[PDB]
Amino acid sequence: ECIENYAKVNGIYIYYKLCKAPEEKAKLMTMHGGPGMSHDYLLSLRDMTKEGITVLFYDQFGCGRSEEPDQSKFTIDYGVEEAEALRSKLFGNEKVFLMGSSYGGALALAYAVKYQDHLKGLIVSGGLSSVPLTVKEMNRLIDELPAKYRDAIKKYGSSGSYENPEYQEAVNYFYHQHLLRSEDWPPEVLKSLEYAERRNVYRIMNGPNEFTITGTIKDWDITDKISAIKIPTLITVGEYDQVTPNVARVIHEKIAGSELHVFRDCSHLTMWEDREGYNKLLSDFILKHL
Ligand code: PRO
Ligand code: PRO
Repeated sequence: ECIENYAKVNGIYIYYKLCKAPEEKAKLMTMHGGPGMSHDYLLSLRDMTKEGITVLFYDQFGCGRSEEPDQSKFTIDYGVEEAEALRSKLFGNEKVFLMGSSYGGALALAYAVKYQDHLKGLIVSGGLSSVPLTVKEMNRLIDELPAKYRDAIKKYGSSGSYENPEYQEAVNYFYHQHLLRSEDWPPEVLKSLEYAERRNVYRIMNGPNEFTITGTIKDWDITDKISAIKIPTLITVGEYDQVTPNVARVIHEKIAGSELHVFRDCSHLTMWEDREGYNKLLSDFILKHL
């Protein structure tokens, strides 16, 4: 049982769950993917507390339990100013370890470029610095899928017929291959997905699905700026992650001293596929740069 509460940031209420660590050695701020999902599917990281690591979970604007601002503010740039404000409001000047998953990773990167002075380390899992690149890679993944699912994605996708059952099949197949490779997904994940579909952030900023980025982040690309990051950076990417290792490499190539860890048999939600290993490597990294 962690403490849950509402924080008023930039004129709106943001829900956050703080799981303090007994003999806390450091704090970890987390950023969920999407955009438009929730912190829920990241709960697995809570195990970090037993390692003396406090973990801050929170639903970004318009996500999960938080309220949406003006649509004109559905941007990554705003998401950054939201993270800082929360950081500043919840912890003050105390520096912290920022972690970002998927979109949260791209968001985390944008944050570091501006407020790395408030960070001690950066952990990017399945993240990205360029949306277009992430898109071209996924396309390769699609063409690598069974003909039926590949032609169903191109056929029904070019028409916006995402409701199509066949299209749906191709989507879930893709997910059970590059999003999460396991029989039954944990409730935590299903809720984040449930949230993305309930709120309006995922529909506007991201688009129809994971491999269909028609949202307002279509052209985003700060690969040319992530180079200014100097803090201890840890990058992870599933072997079959929807955001391919090539996307993780481009990042790891711009951040000197960064580490790249490709988890075998894992995909996107590596924190669930390999909970132990994931939580381990992340805590090891942190406990190395206090
Ligand atoms: O977490 C997400 O939704 C981003 C955008 C699609 C690929 N990964
Ligand atoms: O139906 C889909 O594929 C989208 C993907 C995120 C959750 N719902």
